[PDB]
Amino acid sequence: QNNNEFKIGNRSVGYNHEPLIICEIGINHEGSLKTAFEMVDAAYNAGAEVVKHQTHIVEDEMSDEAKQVIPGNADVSIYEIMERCALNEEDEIKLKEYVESKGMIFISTPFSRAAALRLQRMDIPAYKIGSGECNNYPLIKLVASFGKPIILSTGMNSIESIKKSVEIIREAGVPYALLHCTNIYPTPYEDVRLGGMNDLSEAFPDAIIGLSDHTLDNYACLGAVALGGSILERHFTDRMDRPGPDIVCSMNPDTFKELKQGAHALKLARGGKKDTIIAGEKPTKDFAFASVVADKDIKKGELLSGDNLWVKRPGNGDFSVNEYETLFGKVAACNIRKGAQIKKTDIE
Amino acid sequence: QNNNEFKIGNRSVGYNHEPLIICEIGINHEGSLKTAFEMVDAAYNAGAEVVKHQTHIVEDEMSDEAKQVIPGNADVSIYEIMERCALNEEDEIKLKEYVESKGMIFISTPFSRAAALRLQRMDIPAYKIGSGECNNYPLIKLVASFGKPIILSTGMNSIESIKKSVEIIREAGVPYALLHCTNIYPTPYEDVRLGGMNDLSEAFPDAIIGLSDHTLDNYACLGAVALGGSILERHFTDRMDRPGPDIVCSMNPDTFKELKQGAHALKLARGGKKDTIIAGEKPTKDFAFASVVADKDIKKGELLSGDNLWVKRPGNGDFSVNEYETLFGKVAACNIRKGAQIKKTDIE
Ligand SMILES: CC(O)N[C@H](CO)[C@@H](O)[C@H](O)[C@H](O)CO
Ligand SMILES: CC(O)N[C@H](CO)[C@@H](O)[C@H](O)[C@H](O)CO
Ligand SMILES: [Mn+2]
Ligand SMILES: [Mn+2]
Repeated sequence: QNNNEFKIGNRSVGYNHEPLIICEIGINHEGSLKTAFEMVDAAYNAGAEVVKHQTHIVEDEMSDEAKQVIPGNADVSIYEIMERCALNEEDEIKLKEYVESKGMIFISTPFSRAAALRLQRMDIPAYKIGSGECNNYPLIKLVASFGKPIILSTGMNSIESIKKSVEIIREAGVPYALLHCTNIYPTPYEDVRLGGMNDLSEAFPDAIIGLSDHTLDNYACLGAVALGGSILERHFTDRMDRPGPDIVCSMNPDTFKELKQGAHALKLARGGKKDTIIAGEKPTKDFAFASVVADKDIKKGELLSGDNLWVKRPGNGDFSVNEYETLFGKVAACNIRKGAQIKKTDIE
Repeated sequence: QNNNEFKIGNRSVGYNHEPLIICEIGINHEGSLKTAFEMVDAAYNAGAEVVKHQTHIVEDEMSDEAKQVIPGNADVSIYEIMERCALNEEDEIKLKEYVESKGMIFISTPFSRAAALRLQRMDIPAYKIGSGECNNYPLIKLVASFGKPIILSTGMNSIESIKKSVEIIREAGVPYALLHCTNIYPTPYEDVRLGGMNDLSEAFPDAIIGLSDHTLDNYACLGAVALGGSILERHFTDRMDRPGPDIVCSMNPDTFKELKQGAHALKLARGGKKDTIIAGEKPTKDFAFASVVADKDIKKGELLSGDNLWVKRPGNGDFSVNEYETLFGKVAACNIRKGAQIKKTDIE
């Protein structure tokens, strides 16, 4: 589809590269470092390349009004939830160090100016901007000036709305990705709309395309890889028993491995062209294709026709079924036995 | 993508319909009715809708030359293999009756004129033409005149080659499907080229598009459903222990069920548009979107600016982050407390 690409550290991302799966524990650790470390351990052992976090600083990402609003996947204010799961600066710094001590790449999502500045201090290789901030241009402008590539989720936003952010990013001069997404926890299959990825790619030809997902399984993501997605994001947990509003739609070690295996197979199987000639098929063609044979005994001098000629496998005869009709009207240069392939020496 | 459709009995096929999985036991029964019945039983219990067979009549589908050619997935002549697995007419008639006694649809693939005529006598609802016969125009012409819809595999053939057959089909006036395919048993992921489906759909806009597959698993087919495939074909067996050249790439009860479940999820998740508004996302938008707040204490009379104004969740403030800049230069109609959302009554 395209050859757009950029790097997240030493990891190349793009259509012509192995798709990247981002394991986001997000707020899954419920504010506990011990839990966060156990989830990072699971991610490592499962074979994860990237672990994404969520950088929350309650007072800077939301005003008092947030103490009165409830998210769709919970029964208490988003403020209460965030004040409960948020890791302070020192703890998040240890989390990043720990992820990296496991040989994995650490990136996070800022939801405020203060968070962006903290992550800049930490010098992460790339910045993820959540669908909720996709239309938060002043914040996008700040992040873009950091000079690192941006992975922008586009849920809850139209192409035109997204256009403004992409313009700010290009202005900044940093490479970027666009992840189609639907922000319902969990998300039903009917709301996914994989076609949205093509809408994004056609609208922004220089963008790396992927999918951020919240369904209950891997189907959406596998479908995204088949469509050309280069980046895949699903929340992640060490085990599905855990409490938390995003746990239900999270993938675990076993499911991650399945997504990774399926992503590899689909990276290989996708795209290509119908007319491409595949050498491996030759022995099949040589026996399956039909050649022109005699449908009846034909005496020398008699005319060949669609009545005394037919076609049968294999494809080694002097005349291929594609040439069947060109033989009509020709003259038998000798007696032709029924069932025999028609050879060049059989006609005048 | 399109609304093309047609029926195989009472089963509607097309992009806007549940994708159809064709379980082809083909030659998997190794010529044994008992084995064929056991495989049909497995297909039934697994939840299969269609069972496809292969109608072989050795003397009519191939000349003596075939006794000297070996297929890629075997070590004996294709003639020997077919003479070994071929079911005579009476037995195949019992097979069709048995499939139907299980409430499933029976269709088959003819490889000769005699086979086509036998299946016409049996009055099957639709005809499958294998990739090997995709370029066998005289045979396609015969089948098309039967007045039933055609499912045409297109492996080993270019778009131009396929063009001739599609023309013959349209001429005949029957609806048809085009299954992208690669004929190597088994087929590696890299040879699949799912993009071939789009090449087929763009070249033949009135065709129902699907995929016939020979890889070792469901990934290719699941990818095809994500791309818009309406028909999926994989060889089928009751168990992977069975002997036979096509067994290795066949799906079994458990894998069929997986393909069927994944096909359903992907039918729901595919297509759609990026700009489509999803009601379920509203509660997320209401809390995640940012509103303009005061970044500092602003005294009445003072001018609002990008220095004393900022943005924070939630999205219920009088001014959305999208309107952030329009507030620049405005005059505070009263003292504005730091951290408070900017309201319409705060400016002159
Ligand atoms: C919109 C947003 O910030 N979503 C994030 C990332 O997907 C979620 O983790 C929410 O913070 C969470 O669902 C709130 O309960
Ligand atoms: C080309 C062809 O006829 N292929 C059929 C259907 O895919 C196969 O079943 C072969 O008859 C088989 O692989 C021969 O060994
Ligand atoms: Mn998410
Ligand atoms: Mn096949």
